[PDB]
Amino acid sequence: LALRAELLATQIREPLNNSIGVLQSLTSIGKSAADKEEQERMLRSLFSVVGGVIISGGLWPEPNRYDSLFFNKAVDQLSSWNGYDRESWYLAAEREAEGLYFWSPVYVDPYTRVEMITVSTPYYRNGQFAGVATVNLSLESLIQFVAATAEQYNLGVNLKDAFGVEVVSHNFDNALVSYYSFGEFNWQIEVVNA
Repeated sequence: LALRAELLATQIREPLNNSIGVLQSLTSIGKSAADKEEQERMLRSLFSVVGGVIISGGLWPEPNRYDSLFFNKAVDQLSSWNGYDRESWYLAAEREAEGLYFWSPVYVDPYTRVEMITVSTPYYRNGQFAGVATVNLSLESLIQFVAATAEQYNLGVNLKDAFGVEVVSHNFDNALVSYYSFGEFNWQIEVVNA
């Protein structure tokens, strides 16, 4: 249960760290001093990754009016938002040190209509704040992945955000439990044998 929970956290940190990887690619594109055209070309490619936990995401430059490059995977570039400058995820990252990542709570996107978590980071150009990159992670994609991984280790699992919020619950009585906090983000798993 101990080592088995450690190997589960390892296998669950893969899509999360790869969410950071994509987000770092978004930041580089925002810092690239690129015209909107080429940017659309590259952002469609980056999201063209097959499957995964990411459902949508894009770039959100400082207003002044609005020029957000948002994309969703159903890939179709979205139109609305153009404001996003007053959105929780936007503000948490506005004019923050480049390289910091902010995980939002679980919420329902009004536009795309998906239960998700929004990780946000700022990108800079010429030592000036330029915008915010975001990556939206589908809760259903994260749930099926964690459920299939734990069940393959013959375990029940309860993963929680740093918010201590029940993100997923799978097969979780006199029983032993293992609490494993992992990652720069303060997520934890509660694991039993199933």
